[PDB]
Amino acid sequence: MGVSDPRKIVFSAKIGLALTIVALLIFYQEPNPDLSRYSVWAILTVVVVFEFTIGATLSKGFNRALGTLSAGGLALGMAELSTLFGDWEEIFCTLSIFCIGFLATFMKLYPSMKAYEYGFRVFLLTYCYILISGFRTGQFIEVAISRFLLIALGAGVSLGVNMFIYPIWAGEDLHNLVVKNFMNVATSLEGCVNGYLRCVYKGYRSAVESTSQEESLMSFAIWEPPHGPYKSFNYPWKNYVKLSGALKHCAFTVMALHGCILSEIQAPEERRQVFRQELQRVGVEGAKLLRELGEKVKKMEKLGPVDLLFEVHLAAEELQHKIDKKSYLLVNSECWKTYESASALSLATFASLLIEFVARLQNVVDAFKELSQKANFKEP
Amino acid sequence: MGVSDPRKIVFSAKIGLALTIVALLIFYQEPNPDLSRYSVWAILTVVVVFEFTIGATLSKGFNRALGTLSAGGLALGMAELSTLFGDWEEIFCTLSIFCIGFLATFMKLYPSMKAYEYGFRVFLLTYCYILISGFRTGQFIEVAISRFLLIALGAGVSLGVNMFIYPIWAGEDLHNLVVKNFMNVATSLEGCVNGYLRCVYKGYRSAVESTSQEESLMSFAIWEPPHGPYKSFNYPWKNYVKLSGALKHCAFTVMALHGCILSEIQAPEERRQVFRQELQRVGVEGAKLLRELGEKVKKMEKLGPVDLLFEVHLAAEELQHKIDKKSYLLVNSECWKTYESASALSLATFASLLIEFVARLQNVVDAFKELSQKANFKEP
Ligand SMILES: CCCCCCCCCCCCCCCCCC(=O)OC[C@H](COP(=O)(O)O)OC(=O)CCCCCCCCCCCCCCCCC
Ligand SMILES: CC(C)CCC[C@@H](C)[C@H]1CC[C@H]2[C@@H]3CC=C4C[C@@H](OC(=O)CCC(=O)O)CC[C@]4(C)[C@H]3CC[C@]12C
Ligand SMILES: CC(C)CCC[C@@H](C)[C@H]1CC[C@H]2[C@@H]3CC=C4C[C@@H](OC(=O)CCC(=O)O)CC[C@]4(C)[C@H]3CC[C@]12C
Ligand SMILES: CC(C)CCC[C@@H](C)[C@H]1CC[C@H]2[C@@H]3CC=C4C[C@@H](OC(=O)CCC(=O)O)CC[C@]4(C)[C@H]3CC[C@]12C
Ligand SMILES: CC(C)CCC[C@@H](C)[C@H]1CC[C@H]2[C@@H]3CC=C4C[C@@H](OC(=O)CCC(=O)O)CC[C@]4(C)[C@H]3CC[C@]12C
Ligand SMILES: CC(C)CCC[C@@H](C)[C@H]1CC[C@H]2[C@@H]3CC=C4C[C@@H](OC(=O)CCC(=O)O)CC[C@]4(C)[C@H]3CC[C@]12C
Ligand SMILES: CC(C)CCC[C@@H](C)[C@H]1CC[C@H]2[C@@H]3CC=C4C[C@@H](OC(=O)CCC(=O)O)CC[C@]4(C)[C@H]3CC[C@]12C
Repeated sequence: MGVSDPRKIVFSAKIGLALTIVALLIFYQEPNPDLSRYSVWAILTVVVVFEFTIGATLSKGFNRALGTLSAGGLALGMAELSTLFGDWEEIFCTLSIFCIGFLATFMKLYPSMKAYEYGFRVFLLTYCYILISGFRTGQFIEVAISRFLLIALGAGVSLGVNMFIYPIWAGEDLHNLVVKNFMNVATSLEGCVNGYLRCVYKGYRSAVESTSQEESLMSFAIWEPPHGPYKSFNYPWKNYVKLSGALKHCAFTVMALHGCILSEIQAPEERRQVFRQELQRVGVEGAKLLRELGEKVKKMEKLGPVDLLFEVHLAAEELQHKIDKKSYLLVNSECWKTYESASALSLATFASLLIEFVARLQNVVDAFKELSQKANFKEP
Repeated sequence: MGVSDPRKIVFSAKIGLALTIVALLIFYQEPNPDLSRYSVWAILTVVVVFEFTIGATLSKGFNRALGTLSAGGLALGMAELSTLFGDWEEIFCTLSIFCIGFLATFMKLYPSMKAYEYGFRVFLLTYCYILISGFRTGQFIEVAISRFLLIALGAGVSLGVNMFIYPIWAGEDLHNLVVKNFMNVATSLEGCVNGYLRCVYKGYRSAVESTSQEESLMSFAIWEPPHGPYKSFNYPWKNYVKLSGALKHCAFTVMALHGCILSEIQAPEERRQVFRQELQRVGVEGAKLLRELGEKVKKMEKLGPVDLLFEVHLAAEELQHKIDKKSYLLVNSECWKTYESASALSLATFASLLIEFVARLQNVVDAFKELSQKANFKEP
């Protein structure tokens, strides 16, 4: 609330500050009777132009400006091509409204068509207003010019109070998310083993749903200038996305491992207490490796001159040896109820899932090496 | 586009129709010079009051009306308690704007606080306008009354053109979604078995993400009157949600089964070709049962006087017998590389997952029976 995210306390304040500034400006002007009654547009612009991050603000401003200008020009021209049709100037002014409304509503229901929705809305609004009002090219331009000088003040105050007072970036957000994802999967892999051997959802149910957010953060960050520890005009951000994509593949195996614990068919504790010492070592080595990788990502450091996938591999090999030398406790070998014979293969399923998780750890290391190459990570 | 969802072609048209009607109305009035320049509010209301479904429209209208009235009253009173503070009437009018902006921004960043965001926005807008304009209780009420009679026309035309011209309901949407979810999981369970035995994502990746949509549809439907095949003042809709919740539990097992096919460690075809005939029967029986349940839900019919969980159970028992009489091909029993010994337990994992899926099918039947009881399904 007040400690989970300090940024939420600075953004709001910024907003308030902007509003105050606008008010002060309107108070500094002389007693103009037409500068005080059109002040609801500056307030609307001030509260509608703010965005959390710099890249999102920049993209929204660019798109909105282009769409507003295009729609305004086309809607001003299409209400002047309509006064020369002749005597068909009262069925056309009734068919056009219907067609424009239909097109505007149609363009909004399809997610694919989302960059051109705003322009269409602006065109619909402007065209309908000009026709129903009774205005003429000369009587509408004066109103536009009169009520656009209180829109540009709000737009430039909102744009001045965001890029120079505690700027908030998106690349840092992506970096923090990646770190928290390595740490969530490391914190869940231990809890699944402990939950199986004792007689774990927040880490595998946050990494798998964090693809759309990563894509949006990357899209926002591609609209930002060089700053701080990120010095370049083409900074590799898809190499950060690829690492999370690789980690999600392992998080799926952790998902299956947790789901094993929630089945109707379960094995007895006395049969699962034979592999406790073998499972614990893998469950600790995997988490250690994941935390080491997360920390290296956080500090922006290249991998050392020592192999990092040795201890987990040795632990997996030992587990495989123990399984091979104890397989008689998993299947019924005297026939070479069904529930009794099916409750013993759960251990085999769990061990196979753990081995699959261990084997899926090379792609993460490969992605990290590639990222460190393209981003110029400092030597250890 | 034009055939995937016919409703998308009727809604838009409705919108256009509403707009046309409004235009016609404004044209029917005499040449009023103040009834034509305030016509951008009726258009804004017309395009802002439309919703796809009836329940969503009703809920939004209720919430917006209450919040608008509350905020308008409080913002009219708080700009009249401010002219009696005395000589501290110019630092208070600067501190209040900042505080109000801070509070409005704070109330928006928290998803929990979402029913009271609109009222706060309205209060902020009204208070800031009254202060910066220079208005008095008597000079603002006249403007409000003048520009609210073109807002109520748009609101009642949008509300009249939606509830009586091709009404669209949400309960039908929930019903169709449930049916398509039973059919997606039935279409994926077959493709996972065929993909494993040959030498399947749309059905298990649509059911698991359809919980928020079901909750929203249920919330919207609780705001609708009796109609058609749904005749009651308290219609059980959470009993429809519970069935999908039960089916998702099995869809997770189908997820694991599909994920088995995408592992680095795979078994040889010659070893997996021994259980083909046993796996095919279960893969067909499960889909048949799921499709039977989906069809019964679609037609609103009670279950017959014959057990529906017999064939799948018999198939699972046969698979368990075959596994018990062929287990020597899964493990190395001569020690009572690691990859060779670990590539043979994949069959055991797949069979265990399939048996778990088969066992998780009683909860779905139980939920369907309960729903048919509370919803009064017709006898077969
Ligand atoms: C923001 C409204 C505050 C409360 C207003 C009191 C109720 C008045 C009744 C009349 C209805 C007018 C308010 C309806 C607003 C439309 C809702 C909406 O879709 O907006 C998105 C968005 C609301 O979406 P939401 O966040 O999901 O609630 O913002 C708005 O509410 C209105 C945004 C318009 C402000 C732009 C003004 C800047 C000057 C130049 C404008 C040129 C473009 C004009 C086209 C703007 C299209 C909106
Ligand atoms: C002609 C150029 C060289 C100088 C002037 C450019 C302006 C015409 C542009 C710059 C930023 C634009 C604004 C960018 C963002 C918005 C908010 C935008 O917000 C919405 O569209 C509603 C909310 C939403 O859609 O999310 C409404 C128009 C507006 C004020 C734009 C109006 C036109 C502005 C002032
Ligand atoms: C309705 C008929 C009779 C007249 C034509 C309707 C126009 C209002 C449409 C047609 C083309 C549209 C434009 C098509 C291309 C663009 C560029 C487009 O580029 C982007 O996508 C910006 C970057 C991004 O955000 O992805 C921004 C909006 C805009 C100007 C659109 C605004 C609305 C326009 C002018
Ligand atoms: C080449 C140019 C023409 C492109 C950019 C034009 C825009 C700046 C236009 C498009 C729509 C115009 C707006 C259209 C509708 C209105 C509302 C209109 O509202 C009223 O009805 C005033 C009277 C009242 O509300 O009582 C006042 C002007 C204004 C804000 C206009 C301001 C200028 C806008 C944003
Ligand atoms: C006093 C009672 C007995 C009769 C009059 C009630 C009206 C004051 C209510 C009924 C419906 C209300 C409208 C309901 C829906 C909207 C759309 C609403 O949309 C938005 O809030 C912007 C878009 C969004 O937030 O999604 C803006 C106010 C408005 C027009 C409301 C204005 C107040 C209205 C007309
Ligand atoms: C800022 C300070 C100095 C003055 C008080 C601010 C008000 C504008 C707040 C305080 C209580 C708020 C109200 C609290 C309770 C409700 C009922 C609330 O009920 C619902 O939740 C409707 C059903 C739903 O959609 O869930 C609808 C909005 C409203 C009137 C809120 C509108 C905004 C209010 C009046
Ligand atoms: C007990 C009552 C007072 C509760 C309901 C009051 C609402 C109907 C009020 C709240 C805010 C009011 C609006 C406040 C701001 C405006 C914009 C204002 O815009 C102008 O600045 C007109 C001149 C111009 O735009 O050039 C015109 C009146 C209007 C729509 C008001 C219409 C009536 C509203 C919606």
